[PDB]
Amino acid sequence: GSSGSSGQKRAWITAPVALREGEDLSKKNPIAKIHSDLAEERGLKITYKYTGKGITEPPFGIFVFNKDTGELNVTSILDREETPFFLLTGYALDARGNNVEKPLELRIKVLDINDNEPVFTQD
Repeated sequence: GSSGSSGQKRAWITAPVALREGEDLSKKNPIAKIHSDLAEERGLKITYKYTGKGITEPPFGIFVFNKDTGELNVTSILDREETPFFLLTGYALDARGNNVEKPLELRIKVLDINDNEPVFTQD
């Protein structure tokens, strides 16, 4: 929908992923993807992991990620009833496996079927 049109700066910045439950979200994907620039700059294979509801905690079989491609795709239909919210964290470990750059607080909210979110601006 909107990555980041207006902000303070373009660096290690993330946006609140907003998806509507119901159908299979097998289109928007990838819906998220984080990585260190030093990777493409230098040419190292950075590792990415995700911890939270859907991966480390049930209901299992919700979110899947791979360090080979470095992407996040949903393999299950979201639901406000079962999971009203989804908390996940992104880690950028180096070839060695150390936390060189603090992780990210990726938050994924679940909008109802009739998502009627209000309209406003951020200054």
